[PDB]
Order: sequence, then C-alpha cells, then structure tokens
Amino acid sequence: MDIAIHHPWIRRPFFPFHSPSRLFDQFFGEHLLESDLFPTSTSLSPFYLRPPSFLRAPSWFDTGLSEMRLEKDRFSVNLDVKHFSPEELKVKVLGDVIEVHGKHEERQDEHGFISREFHRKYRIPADVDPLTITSSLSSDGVLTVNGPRKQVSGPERTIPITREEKPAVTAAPKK
Amino acid sequence: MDIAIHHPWIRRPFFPFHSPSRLFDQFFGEHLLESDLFPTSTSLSPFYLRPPSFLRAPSWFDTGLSEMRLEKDRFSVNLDVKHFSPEELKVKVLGDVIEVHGKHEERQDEHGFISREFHRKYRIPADVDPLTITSSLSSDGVLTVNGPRKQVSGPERTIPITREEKPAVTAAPKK
Amino acid sequence: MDIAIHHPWIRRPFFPFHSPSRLFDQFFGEHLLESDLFPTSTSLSPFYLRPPSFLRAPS
Amino acid sequence: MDIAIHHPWIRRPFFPFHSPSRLFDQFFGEHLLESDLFPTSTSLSPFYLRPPSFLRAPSWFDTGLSEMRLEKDRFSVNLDVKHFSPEELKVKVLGDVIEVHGKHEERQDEHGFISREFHRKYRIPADVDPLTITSSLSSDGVLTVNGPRKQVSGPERTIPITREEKPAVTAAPKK
Amino acid sequence: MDIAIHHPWIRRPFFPFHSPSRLFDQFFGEHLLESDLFPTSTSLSPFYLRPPSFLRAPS
Amino acid sequence: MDIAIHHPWIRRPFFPFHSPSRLFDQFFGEHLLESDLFPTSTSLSPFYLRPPSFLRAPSWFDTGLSEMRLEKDRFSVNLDVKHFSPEELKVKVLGDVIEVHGKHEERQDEHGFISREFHRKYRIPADVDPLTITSSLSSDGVLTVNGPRKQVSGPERTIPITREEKPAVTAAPKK
Amino acid sequence: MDIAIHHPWIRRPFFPFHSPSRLFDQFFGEHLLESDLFPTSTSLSPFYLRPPSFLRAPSWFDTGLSEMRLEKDRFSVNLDVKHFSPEELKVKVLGDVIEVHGKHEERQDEHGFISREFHRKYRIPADVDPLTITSSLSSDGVLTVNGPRKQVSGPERTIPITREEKPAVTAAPKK
Amino acid sequence: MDIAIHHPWIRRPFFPFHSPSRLFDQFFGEHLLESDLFPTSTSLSPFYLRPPSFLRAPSWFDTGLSEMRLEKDRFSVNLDVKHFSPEELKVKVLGDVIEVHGKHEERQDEHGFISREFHRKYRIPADVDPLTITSSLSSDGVLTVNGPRKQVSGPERTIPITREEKPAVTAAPKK
Amino acid sequence: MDIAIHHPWIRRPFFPFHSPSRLFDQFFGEHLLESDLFPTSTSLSPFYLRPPSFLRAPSWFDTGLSEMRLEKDRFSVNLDVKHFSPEELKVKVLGDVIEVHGKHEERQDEHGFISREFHRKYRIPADVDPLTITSSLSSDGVLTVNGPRKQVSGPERTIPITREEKPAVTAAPKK
Amino acid sequence: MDIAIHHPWIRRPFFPFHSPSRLFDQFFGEHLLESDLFPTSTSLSPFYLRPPSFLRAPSWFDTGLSEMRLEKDRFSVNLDVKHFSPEELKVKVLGDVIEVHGKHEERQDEHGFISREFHRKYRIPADVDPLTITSSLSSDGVLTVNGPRKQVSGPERTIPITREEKPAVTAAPKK
Amino acid sequence: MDIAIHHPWIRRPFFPFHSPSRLFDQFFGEHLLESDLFPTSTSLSPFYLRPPSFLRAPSWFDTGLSEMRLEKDRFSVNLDVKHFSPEELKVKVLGDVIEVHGKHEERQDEHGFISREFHRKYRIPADVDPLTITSSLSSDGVLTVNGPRKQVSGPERTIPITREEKPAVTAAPKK
Amino acid sequence: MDIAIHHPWIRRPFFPFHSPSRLFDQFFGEHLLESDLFPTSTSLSPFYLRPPSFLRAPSWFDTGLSEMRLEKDRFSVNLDVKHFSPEELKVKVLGDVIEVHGKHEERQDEHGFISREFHRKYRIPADVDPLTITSSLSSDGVLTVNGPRKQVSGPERTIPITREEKPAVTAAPKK
Amino acid sequence: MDIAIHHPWIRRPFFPFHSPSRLFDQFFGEHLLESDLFPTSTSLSPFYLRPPSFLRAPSWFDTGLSEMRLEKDRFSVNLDVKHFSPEELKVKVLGDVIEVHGKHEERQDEHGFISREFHRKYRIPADVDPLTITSSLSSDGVLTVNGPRKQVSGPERTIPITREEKPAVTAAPKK
Repeated sequence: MDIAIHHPWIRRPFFPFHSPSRLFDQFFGEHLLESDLFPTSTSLSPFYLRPPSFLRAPSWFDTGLSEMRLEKDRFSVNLDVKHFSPEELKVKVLGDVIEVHGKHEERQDEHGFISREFHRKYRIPADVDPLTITSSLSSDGVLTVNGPRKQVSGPERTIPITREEKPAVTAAPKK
Repeated sequence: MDIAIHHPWIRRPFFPFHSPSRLFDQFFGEHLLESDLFPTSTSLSPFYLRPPSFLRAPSWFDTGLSEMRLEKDRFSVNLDVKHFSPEELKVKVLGDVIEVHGKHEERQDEHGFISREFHRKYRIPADVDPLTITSSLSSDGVLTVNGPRKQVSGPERTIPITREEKPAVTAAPKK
Repeated sequence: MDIAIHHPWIRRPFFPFHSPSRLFDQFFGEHLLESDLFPTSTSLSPFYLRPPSFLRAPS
Repeated sequence: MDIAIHHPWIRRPFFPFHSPSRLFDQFFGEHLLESDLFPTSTSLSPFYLRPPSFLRAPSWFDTGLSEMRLEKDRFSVNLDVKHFSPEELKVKVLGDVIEVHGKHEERQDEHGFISREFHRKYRIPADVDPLTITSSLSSDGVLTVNGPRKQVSGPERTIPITREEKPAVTAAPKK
Repeated sequence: MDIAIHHPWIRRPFFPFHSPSRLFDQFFGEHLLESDLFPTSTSLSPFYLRPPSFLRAPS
Repeated sequence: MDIAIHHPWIRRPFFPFHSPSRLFDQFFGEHLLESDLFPTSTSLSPFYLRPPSFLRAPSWFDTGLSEMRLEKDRFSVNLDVKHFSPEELKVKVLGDVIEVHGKHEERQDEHGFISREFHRKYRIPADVDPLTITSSLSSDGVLTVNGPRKQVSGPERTIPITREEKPAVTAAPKK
Repeated sequence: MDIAIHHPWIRRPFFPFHSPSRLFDQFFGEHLLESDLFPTSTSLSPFYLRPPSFLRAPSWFDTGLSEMRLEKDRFSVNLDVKHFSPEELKVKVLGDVIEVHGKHEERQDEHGFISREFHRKYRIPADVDPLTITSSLSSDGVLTVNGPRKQVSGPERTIPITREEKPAVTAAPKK
Repeated sequence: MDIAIHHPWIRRPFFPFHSPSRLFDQFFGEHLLESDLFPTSTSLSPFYLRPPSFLRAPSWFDTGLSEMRLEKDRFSVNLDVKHFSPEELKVKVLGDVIEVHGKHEERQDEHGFISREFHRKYRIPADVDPLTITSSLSSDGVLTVNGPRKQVSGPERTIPITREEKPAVTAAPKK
Repeated sequence: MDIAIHHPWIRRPFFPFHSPSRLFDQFFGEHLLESDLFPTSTSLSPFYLRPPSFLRAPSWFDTGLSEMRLEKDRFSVNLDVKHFSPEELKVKVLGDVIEVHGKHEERQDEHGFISREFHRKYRIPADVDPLTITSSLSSDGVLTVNGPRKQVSGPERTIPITREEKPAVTAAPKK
Repeated sequence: MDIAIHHPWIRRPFFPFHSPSRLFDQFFGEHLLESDLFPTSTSLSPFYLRPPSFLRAPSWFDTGLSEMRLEKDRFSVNLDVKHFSPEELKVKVLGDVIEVHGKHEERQDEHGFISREFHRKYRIPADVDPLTITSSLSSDGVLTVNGPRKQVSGPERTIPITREEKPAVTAAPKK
Repeated sequence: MDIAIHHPWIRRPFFPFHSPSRLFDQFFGEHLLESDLFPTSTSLSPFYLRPPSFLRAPSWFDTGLSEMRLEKDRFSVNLDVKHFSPEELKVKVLGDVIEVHGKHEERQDEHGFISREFHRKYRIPADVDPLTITSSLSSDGVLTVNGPRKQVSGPERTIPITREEKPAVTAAPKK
Repeated sequence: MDIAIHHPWIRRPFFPFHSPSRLFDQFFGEHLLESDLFPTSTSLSPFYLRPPSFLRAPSWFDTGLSEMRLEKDRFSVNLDVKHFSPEELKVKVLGDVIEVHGKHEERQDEHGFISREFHRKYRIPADVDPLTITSSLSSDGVLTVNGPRKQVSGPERTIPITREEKPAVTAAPKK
Repeated sequence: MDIAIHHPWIRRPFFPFHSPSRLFDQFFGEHLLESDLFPTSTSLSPFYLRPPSFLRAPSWFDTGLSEMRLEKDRFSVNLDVKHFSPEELKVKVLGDVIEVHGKHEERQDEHGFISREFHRKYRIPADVDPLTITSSLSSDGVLTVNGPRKQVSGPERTIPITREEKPAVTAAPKK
C-alpha cells in the first residue's frame, strides 16, 4: 500500500476535485433528501441528484434511464432449448422475469446416462408482463413467450427501516 | 459495558432523535447565550431555552418554576423539638434558611448520660424573610417561626470567571 | 473517578476543535454581548449610569 | 513542557481570545481568497486581510508597507571598500540588489600572504533600478552606485503549483 | 526536525477533514475565481484579449 | 465501574450480611439437595429452601405459591377478536396455553389491502384443561373458551443431564 | 529476598510449626469471637485466646497482665524540672497521664537568650488517678504529684465500626 | 492439549466420580494418618486405606499382598550361565537379592577376542534368606542357589525427614 | 527538543567555555566552603566566590552589593492612600518591611457598595528601622513613615539542617 | 524495599558520615597497598589500615589482635570423650587444630545397636604445636593433649593470583 | 560476542596492564597538550608523547620517523610505461606526489579496440620537490623524473576547528 | 489484502497451474543458461526460452520479434516542427534515435514573450542508420530525415557483473 | 557484525564460488558415503573425498598424509631431563605416545624447597612401537628411548553410534 507513496500519489490526480466538503456524503445527502420529499419546483425527478460538475453552461443530474429499458418494440421473445424436452421442461413467469428449465437425456453410455439441461434467465421488464405474456413450445424445444410489453422492474434490497422521530436512549460510566 | 452490544443497542432507541447536530451543546448554547444578553423580542425569559422537541403545534421552552415555590400562604412555620430545651436550643435564621439546634439529655444511665438532639433544615424562601420572620418557643420545645414571606433562594456554585476580552498567549515546539 | 481513563478520553473528542484558550465560553459571550447590546440589523433601545473614574479618554 | 501545567497555563492568557472559530485558518482563509479574485467593493487592497480585532470604532486590515520602502530620495548610494582593489573588485547589479566583491592583499608575512575582502549586499528596490543605476569607483576603493530609483522587490518562494480543476483519483481496501 | 514525531502529529488534526487530494487550496480557489469574475448577485465588470489558438469550439 | 470506589462502596450496604460463608452457594446447596431426596421430617415441601434470615422468631422458607395460580373460580375465558374472522381464525389449545389466531382484511386501499390480526397468548393453567376446555365463537369475533379448571403449568428448561455415579477420566502433562 | 532461597529456607524451621490450618487467622478467630460474647464456662478472661502450643501437660492462654500494672504501692511520684520555673511551668493531669511543661531561660548570650525546657510524659495508670492526684512544686523545680493510686489505662485505636446484621448490595457486568 | 476441548472432555466421564472433596488428598490423608498411629479397633492394617468406592455391600481397602509374594515352596532357585565360567564368575547374595556375574570368552577372532557375559538379577525375598541360602555351581555354568525361604523385601526411597513439632520461622516485608 | 539538533547546537556556543571540570558544582563548591569557614587571608569576603573568568588582568569575585541598598539618605518614606481612611487603615512595621492597609468605601450604588483599598509593600531595610521608624497620617490618606535608616534585610529560605559528623546507616540485599 | 522510604531513610543517619569519597574502597585501598609494599615510616603494621575516624586527638588503625591470641599459658588441654573408646577413638593433630573422633556403642536394643560419638574441633594455635603437643588417653575416655604452646594460625582463602604487569588484550565491534 | 565469555576473557591477558586510569585518554591527553604548547624543558618533540611502558631503565616516547622518509640519495626516479605513449601520456608533479597517466591502444580486434593504461602513484616527499624535480620521457615509454630531493609530506585530515575561549549557550526543561 | 481471502482465492484460479516446481525460476533458469552458452542442437535461438505450456501438439518458445521492427521499407521519415525555426532548431542523430529540438517565439504579449517548442523522440532502429540517415529542413519547419534503413537497437540496463570464478570468503560467530 | 555491511560484503568474494548446491554438505556427503562402503573402482582411497575444485586438467581429492608421518628413519629418540632424577623419574610408553615425568629438588631456600620438573609429551607413531621401543637413562637425566619404528596413531573422538536399521517413533498434537 506504500503509505509513503500511494497516499501522496493518489492525492495527486484529485486536487482539481478537492475542496468537495470534507462531509460531501452528508452535505449533498441532505439536499437530496429534501428534494426527495416534495417536488421542489424542479423539472420533476425520480431520483435525480445534483452532483458537483465542472460543466459551466449546463446543469448535470445523476440519473438512470439506461438501467431500465433500451431496445424493445412489440414482439415475442423466445427461450432456448436446443433439444426437445416437452414433458421435462418447466416455464416460469415470475413477474418481469421469464425463465425456462428443460432437462433431457440425449447422451447415453454403458451404465451411465448423460442429461443435458438448458436454463434461461430473462429479466426483461420492458418485454414481460406476467398478466398477458404467455408461452408456446415447439417440437424441437424452441420455447417462445409471446405477448405485449412495456414495464420496469429489478429486485433490490435497499430498505433501511427504523428511526422515526421520538426515541431516546441512555447510558452511564462503566469499567 | 459490552462495546459490541451496548454501543449499537444504546444507539438503537435513539434513531428517532439522531441528527441533533454533532455539536448540539455548542450550537444551541450560542443561541441561548444570545438571548441571555439583551431581552430579545420574546415573552421574556428568566432562562427559557428553546430545546429540540417533537411538538409541532406548540413551542416548548426549558423553564424552572417548580424549583422555586409551590404551595404557601400567610403561614407561620413551626420547627420540631419533641423535648424541651429552652437553654439548650439555638434558632438560626440564615437568610431564607431556618434551622433549629436543640439538644437535651433526657435518658440517663449508671455512668453514661444520653443526649438527644433535634436539628431541622428549612430552605423555604417563599416562606421566610430574615427581616420579619421571627421565632417563638414553647415549654415543650415546639418552636414556631412566624411572619410573612414571598421570595426565592437557593445557594449554588455556578460562576465561571475570566475570559475577559482580549488576552492572548503563545507557545513553541519542544520535546 | 477514572482520572487516568475518562480524563484523557473526554479531552480526546475536544481535540477536533481544541488548541485556543482554556475557556471558550466567555469571550464569545462578551463579544456577542457588546454586539447584541448595540442596534444591529434592527433599531435601538438603551439605559445606563455614570460613576467617578480615572479614565480621561474613555468612561 | 509539562502538559499538566503549560497546557492549562498557555490557554489561560488566551482566555478572552478563544472562540476564534476552531477552523480560523480556513474560515478567514476563504474570505481572503474571495477578495483575492475580483476587486471586491473595498478601498482596494494588494493583500489586505480583514483580521479579528478588538477595535470597535475602526476596521483593521493586515498590511505591509513597512516591508517595501521607507526613507529614500534622489540619492546615489555608495558601496564600501576600505582598501582599493580596482582590478580585484567586481560590482554586480543583479536587479534591485547591488553587491560588491573586492579582495586585496594588504597584509604580508614570511611565506603567508593575507588577503582582505569586502562584500556588501544591498537589497534596496526603492533605491535601485538595474536599467539606470550605474557604478563609479574611487582610488581608495570607495564604490558609488549613482542613479534614480523608485521600485519594490524581494525574492520569495511562495508558488503553490498544482490543484487545477477536474482531476479525479481513487483507491481500495488493503491489508 | 522531528520527522518521526511532528510529521505524524501534524497530519493527525488534518484527518477530521483529510481524505481527498494533497492540494486543496487551488481548485476551490480557481472555482471561486471563475465564479467571482462572473456577475453573481451584483452585475457587470469585464476586460480581456484574444491570441491565436488551435481550439475551434472554445477560445 | 471505578474499582477504587464501586468495590469498597458496593461492599458497604452488605456488611450486615457479610460472612455468609464464602461458599454459600454450595453449602446451602448441599442441604437443599439432601431435603430434595427424601421428606426429611419437614412440614413437607416441593422446594422450601431454608435461607439465611434475620427473623429470630419465625423460620422463613423459599416458596413459589405466587407463581402458579391466584384469582380463579369456575367460568369461561374470552379471547379477543374485535373483528369477525370465522373462516380466518384458528383457535389452539396447546395444553394449559390457550391461543387465538384471527386475521381479517377490513381496511382497503387502491391497490393495497390492509389486514388486521388479533393474537392472544393465555398461559392460564388454573383456568385451562385441554380435555374439557372447549371454544365457542361469536359473529363479531368474540371467542370464548368455556369449561372447568384447576391445574399448574409453565414451560421451563432446567434439566441437567449426565453425572451418574461411576465415570472417571484422566490426562497428562503437555507443552 | 532471593525467592529461590529465602522462600524454601524460611519454610524450613517452620516445619515443627507447620500444619497450623491454612486459615489459622480465621479459624481460631471465630473461636475467640465465640468466647468474647458470653463467659463460656471458662476460668473467666477478658481476652484469654487459646493458642496452638506444644505444651502437653498445661494449657496456655494469650494474655496481658505485664502491660497494665507492675511495681506500685502508695507513692507520691516526682516530676523533673532541674531548674525552677514557678511561673513558667504548667502541670497537666490528663487522666492517667501526668505531664509537666516547664521552660526557663538560664543561659544568656550577647543578643541571644537560651531557654531550657523539661517535659515529662508519665503513662502511669497504676499510680495515677486524676480525681485524687494533686501536684506540689518546690523552689528548685522539683514537682511532686502526690496522691493514692490503683487503675489501668492506655489510649489505643481499635474500634472497627459498621457491619451489623441485615444490609444487602449488588452489582452487574461491566466493560 | 486443546484447553477448549480436552479440559471439558476430560471432565465429561468424571462427573459420576466428582464431588470427592476438592481436598481429597489431604482429607483422607489425615484419616489414614490417624489409623497409622495406633490400631484403631480395625482388623489391623499394614497400610490398608479406606478409599471412595461405589461398592455398597462390601467395604474396600487399598492393600498390597500381590506385591510381596505369590507362588513358592521349598525350592532351590537356579541362576543362568549358559557357558561355564568357574573362575570368571562371582555369585553375590546381597540380602533378598541373588545375582550372578559370569563372563567367559568363547568366541575368538584374528586379533579380537569376544567375551560373553550372563548377569541375573533376582529380587526374590520369599525365596531367599542371606543366612541359609547358599550356592552350587556346575561344570556347564548352571548355578543353583539352594535353601529355605519365607520373607519379604523391596528397596524403596520414601523416608520424609524433619518436621517434628515446636520450631518455626519468620520473615518481614521487602522487595 | 530535537535531541539531534538542540543537543549539538546548544553545545556549540559552549566550546570556548567547555572543559570547566565535569564536576564544577562540587570542585569550586569545596573551595568556597573552605573560605566560608575562616578568613583565608583574603580581602575579607562575606560570600565572594572566586569564579572562572576570561579576565586575565583582574580577579573577579561573585558578590552582591546591588541587592541590599542603593539610593537612600535620611528622610521619610510616604505610603499611598489616595482617599482618606483613618479609622479603616492599619499601618504595620514588621521589621524592615513597611506596609499599609487602608480600605474606604467611596463608590456607592443602589444596593451595592463599592470599597476601594490601597496596599503598599515596602521592603526597604536601608531605609527603615522598626525601632525608630514611626508613622504620620494625613487627612487625605497620605501616610508618611518618618525616621532614620541604614541596615540590610531580606527573608530567604536557605537553611540546610542535619548532616553533622558521626551518623552511619546500613542496608542489605533484597528482592 | 520501599525505594521511596528505605532509600531516603537509610541515607538519613548517614549524613554525618557522607562525603567519604565516592570511591572510598579504591582511594584508601591504594594507600593501604602502598604501605603493604615497603615498611613505610610508621610503628610498623601487620595490616593496620588507617581508616576515617571522628577521633581528633588519637589516630586509629584497623587491626586484629583479638582474633589470634587471648588467654593462654603453659597448658595441657584435654579433649572430651565421656565414655571410653580406647580402640574406637582416633586423635588427630593436624597443625594448630586438635581433634578427637571416638565412637562407642553403649546403648543396646533388641535388634538395634546405638552408638554414641564425641567429636571435638579445637583451633587453638596459641595452645598447640604439632611438633611438641602430644596426647594421653584415660580409661574413662578423658583425652588430654599436653605440651607447650605459642603460635598463630587460621585457614583462609584469600589469594589473588592473576595480574602481573605486561599483559594486553583486544577486541572489535560485533553484532 | 559471548558477553559471558569474551568479556571476562578479553580482560584476562589485560590485568598486568589494568589500572591505567579509567580516563587514560584524557589524563595523558592533557599532559601531551601541555607539552604541545611551549617547548617544555625536554629533548624537544615534534609530537613525542610519554606513554605508559614497563621499561624501567629507559624512557620511551611515541614517535614517527619511520613514516616520513627512509632510504634515499641523489636520485632520478623512473615512472613505468611499458609501451610508448608520447602523445597519450601526461605526467603530473602535484607537490611531493609524482604520477604518470599513459594510455595506448596496442591490442586490436575486429570492431573492438583494446587500450592499455599505466598509472603510477608516487608519494615520495624525500625524493621529490615540485620546483627542481623534472621529467624525461623515452621512446619506449620509460619515464624518468630526475632532480635532487629531501622533504616530507603526507595529506591528512586532522583539523579540529571550533572552541576558542568565551562562547556561552544554554537551554531549559522540556516535555 | 485480506490474507484470509485473497490468499486462498488468488491460488484458486491457479488451481490447474499448480505443481510448477517450487523453484521454477531457478530450474528453468539453468536450462536456459545451458542453451545460452553453446548453440545446442536446435533451430538456434536469439534468446528463446522453452516455457511450460498446455500446448500438446506444438512446442512454444518465449521470443521477441515484435519488439524490434515491424512495418518499414525505404522511407524518409519526417520530424514535426509546425512553425519554422531554422536558426532555433537542432536535429540530433544519436544512433538509432532521431530527435528534433526547435523552439520559436510566435506568440507575443505586452512584456511577456511566449515561445513554443516541438520535440520529437524517434527510436526507429529499422528506419535509422547514423551513417547514411541525413536531415533536410523546410521553410515551414517540416524536417525530413531521408536515407536507407534496416537495423535493431534499444538501450537497456541489464549487465550483471562480477562472479569471476575462483573467489571464496569467510566469517565467524559474533553478537 | 553490521548485517547491512558484513553480510553483502562477505558474500562478494564468494561471488565466483557461489552456486555450490545449497545443500553441499549433504549432496557430496552422500557421494562420499557411497565410496566409503565398497572400493568403487577408484585408485583406492582411505578417505579421499572429491571436492569442488577449479582445476580443469587434474582431479583433486581431499587427503591427509601430512598428518601421520613426515621425516623419520631408524632413530632412538631422547627425552629431556636437564637434571638427573633416577629415582624421581617415571617413563611411560602408552602406545605410540612416549612421555617422561621427572621431578628433582635442586634449588633450596631457608624453609622452602624448590622442585623443578621436566615433562615431555611425544606423540610419534612413526617413531614409537610400545612392543619394541625401550628406554635408557643417563646419570645426567638424559633419557633415550631406543628401538625400531613405523606406525600411525592419533586419539580422536569421532564415533557416532546407533542407527540400528528398523526403528521409527511417533507423536501427536498437544497444547
């Protein structure tokens, strides 16, 4: 880690960014928490956060967009099952997530039987809607989930519970 | 004091109170020091301090009152001296503090004499006034301090001295 | 009464803002006193007296 | 320095000087950096820094003046070379710094020759101007640099390079 | 010249606000420079020149 | 926990109890274990532990009566289910513990359905007997367990195992 | 003290006195405390502490006697004041303690005066009774505290107060 | 010797034997020392010690017996000397210990002579008696110690000296 | 303290003085103690200590003089009591030390009375002799101590006791 | 050891002896070594060492005398052998040391024979001279060594050998 | 280094030299510094120092002599240059040090040229004298420095500057 | 660098690469040193080193090639000097390295003159040959180094010196 | 032993000798152990060991020779006894080692007799043969051991025994 080299060297390509408030994570964090309460006369915002930029003319905002949808239209997605496995396949439409589980034994040996399995994991919200999206199987294994689309999803785990005004705790000297 | 338990636990029922300014003792301390100089446009204040409260409708202030007076009238307080001690008793009215010191030997043994003593300590400002408050003794020891009242007292020791405009010191490296 | 434990542990959190005088709660209190007793931002309102002094320039 | 004596004693005569903002070097440093950019509505300053003073009537500002010029006139400064050294002297006018280097052997011994040397270092900006200031030598060594003046100089090393705009650096955990 | 005493003792009080670059007195100074030379709050105050450059979009 | 204060102070209001056998937990523990084997001509006691008391006239014994039953008679206990949930409630009589689990959705929103639930935990041994104790439900949710009573219960976990005459182990030096 | 020498050596002659109960100070201490409560059919004794002795025929008991009285009769006693100091002497009979304080200036110099002083401290309870012991002075300084006698005294400081049945304290984990 | 495993495990099959007095080596040691002084109305005992046994019907006593004698008669023990060594053998009857030392050179080489030796160590007390036990040698080396017997022996080194009541030692504080 | 800088530097302007006997404090201390016993044919000194000097022609001796007397004659000293305080002033002539303690209340407030006090401490030996020096007070407070003078004083605390030929102590190894 | 007590206390009754040269063991050791070479102009001295004494009038010298001779005359010392042991006694005259070794069995038991022994160790140089001193035994065991005397002896072990002018060793840095 | 072996051993063949004054380097150093000032009544001395010797008859003095000159006469030293290098050689007579620097390429390869060089360093003061000593070269490289002689030289670096009477410098406590 | 994570994780993908000889750097280093001496029966090798590869059919060898030359022909390389600097430019052909140093002041200010400089560093061995490669300058600054080519270069610092077979050293125990 | 100097320096003149197998003591030790079993077609060797030499033409082998014999013939060695001691001399021929022990008192004093002794230790195997070598003494002490010779000897202690094929031990984890 060379604290005598990496520390002073790393702090080199950072001067022109320096002076960003020793408590940048809390300073801006408060301003972002204020605009997350009520539409503060802005051009609205799902979660746009005003970050420290060098752009003098335009005002940049931290956004997503390219993390929800991209290139879709109005067709039918098709899963992949190279070898037919009708009775040995299970298609599951768990929300905006289309998956296929097909296992078929095509390779055989003396006393050992080989079994191939194709499992697709599709997390296409803008292409899937459990309510309408159906499934159609072929005789070769070609699975095809047909139906409309338009939607956004994505299972995350960001739910900080607790802290809700009016608590209070206490302690005392010990040894 | 399990630092790996009491620390996160003592900070648990404190969340709804958290974010009270890491320097709460100095932040509010300054605002209270500003209103302690000149009677700022308020309902005045002997020492009312605006504290952080969850009350939304009303504005709470840190007060005293219940630490000065309570339930008193014309009155004529009475000291306690179960057994008479006319010559062996001394009543002292030191300010708003009425005290009685009476010692009488009522129990006797072979070569050992027992002496009982009754000492009362009354810190009743709203009941005593050195000037008018007098004392009347009975033949049974029943002492009675009669007289008007109305006033507050309480001997404390809170007088920070020095830090009297423009001082300055200096130092230098050593080892 | 942990003089060799609490004492050096209580003066530790003070370091982030420790270095000046030993007393920080009176100069600021008097500096604000002479500044709060003076019509600042708003209007005014005084009241005083004057006893004998040796000072010629001030009073 | 007994930390149990000097510490509480070096902070004592500091009593009413305290409360100068724990971050005084940065707080005022920012205000001085702001007035160092654009000529802010003031009586104009080269580097006047509004410092914390006890003066109530007048406003004090950190200034120089007594570190550039003082008492000068037409003049015609003259270096010092007690003993003549026409061929053994070199006068150098390096900017606002006039110097003389003359060495002459006046003392002689058996097999040892003594040599005297006179070296003057004049840093008079308000008395020297390399362009006009000339030099006139006498037969006794009396050097005389004649000419006009009016100027300020002084070699210092205060040029903190780096710390431009938009850099960006990073790191990562280690062990 | 206590390099093994003062050096690690002077960089200690900086930690409460230490982490970014080693140069913190010029980006904030230039950022304020480009913001102070611009009529903020008040209005007007210019004067400049223009030499040959390779830049086409800017100048 | 100032060992130089709490130790000599905590050892203060304990003098009058002091000298209670440095091995009080084992001394009396043996005498209590002897009377726990065979009714030792006592007034019969499940666990009357003769403790050290200051009572000179009467002999005190550690009891437990006030931890089994108290104010009961011959009626029916009523569970709590303010809102009816006939099909959505399940009453369970697990020994001397009567519980009710009823959940009904009475509050409705746009796309969110609220469901309230009432769960009672009754550990009344002197009021319950799995055999006779039945359950009757009302149309409002008022559950009522009817039947006689008289019994004592309470799930604990105090069952030391092993240590049964004739074991023997051994060891040897190491490094 | 060489732990590898003094320890095994100082524990050598101790053999014939060894095996004296590891808790000898408490074991015998209890038996001595039992006989200090009520005259336990003993030959009556203020503090006859039965100690471990090698005497097989007789039973030894720890006692005083030779620390209270010895050789006295009727007496008259005589203090010591070599040089007369009638007005400069003070005889004090503080209980069973007779003392004399006489100071007289017999030696003289130029500007320095010498003063000799004789101070006697008599702790004779067996021959002193403040109630009947008087004092007679001679013209030479010879003091004589005549009077009857027979008594015992001696100021000690062995009064272990506190601890007196029924106290109780407690504590809890710490860190 | 994992203290976190061997300690709790080596104490596992020890419970049914535990509770044997933390000072078992001294407790019983005293009772065995009391019966070692005078025949305490027992069936006598060379050194029979009453040990803690689970036997309920019979009383076990720690004894020897099988460490002194066993299977013998008139007898006439024979030493072993495979090869004759009349002049090169020495029989020694040191108490109840019969030994034979015979060395004869039977193997020969070029310039190296081999010498075999037979040494027997017989500690047979119940077979030997210095007085009567004699020795008879054969021409082949067969040694034969003939004679009666009946007696027990065995050289040990258990003789604790010193410690004899009366004497003692003392010490003082230092460091 | 920079042991690697201050040590070799503080030992820089010390060379030309170095080599003053590693035991200078004791070496010269003995020679000064020898001349402090009997007038050693010197010009009679009270405490003139011959110190090491660079003076080659004259012999320097450490002396006082300028620490006893200086500029006096034959007059009267005047104490300071700006405001009259006859009854509230106390002049004390404690040896060669003249002091004045006068306190008078000249400033008055509502319920607060101000009291000024003037206290002078004169340690003039060659200006005051308690035997003849008197005091004269004026109606304005001007105190004037009149009388002759000539004498030296000055309270110090340099009296090393003990150490007086023929003592002797001892010790022994420990651990 | 109480370094904070014994050190300053063991140095208390030592002052009047202090200043005995920090190197007293070597300083005087040299002067004693000088007078041990050649009979320096003195009243001679076997080993009289002039020590530091407080005696002002006389000069003290450390000597022996009372460690060689004492009270003897034309004698005939006699050893002690209470019980006769003519054949069981051995008298040895090893220089100025007369010893007797007599052992006789006078006490008899069943199978145990007791043997008493008398051993005398006489180190009388001024009473013994191996050359003339003889021995005479009596019938009761009374041994008597008769003969002249006058002599001094005493086996010691103080003989330093090494060191003898002209050696020289060396070394060098290591690590 | 075996401190428990080399220390007592390296001090073995050193005893006969021991006692050479613990401060031998300073004791004699002072006596040598005294004789280095003024030519003290002796057979003079360039730097002869009286050292501790075992020689009883003669007095030894530490001297040089065999470190300046030795065996020389009317000479004409010759430098060494096996192969001629007239244009490629440079003779230098720097004081009493004669040197020769000649480099000639005599060995040649394909594309690599070898160059041999002969460099002599003569520090002969008793053979060289910059003035007269000249140089003569031969056609084979044989250099010859001819001329008289007689002189002593030798560049050393023993010039301890500083310390020159009357400096003055001090310090103070720290922490 | 979590030793408890990175260590076992970094050796994880190393799984199928393990068993590469603990001393791989020396083992192969010897085989490569053997083929670096004499052209061992192979397709020769400039420095090809047979490394451990998974290739079964072909034999791989560590080589360079792509670190010397690449795409060249006849050529006439051109240096870069945007603005003419005939007199202010210096072309240097240091071996296979062609460089150009031209500085011209084209930008001018009030009292500040700007000077631009173009410096090219060409390390083209297969394009340069000091001998033939010349240089031509244009009036605009366009420099052009014309001439043939074909060559390889590259200044590195890999020359291990010394180990001149037949040395030897020694040491000894120390501390 | 500066590990930062001696380590890298003592490894410099080792450079050209390095790389002699990190396990040279065992590698060659094995090859020498193989040739020490059976005459491995060598030119027959007693203990010739092939060492790593730089000799390219000849093969060097570690040998003795110059440690057994040297320059002898027929001889008749003579011992040394300067002064005759016929009765006081003892010649011993212990193998190939001839020694003489003669002590005679030739110097006499007052009461002290001096005795000189001559002891010779000859370890000449190639000159002595205990079987034939005899001894002849002269009247002056000149001893002469005459006889043939030819033989080699020398007492050493190099006999590492045990390692009796088929051993093995075992252990186990502990703590």
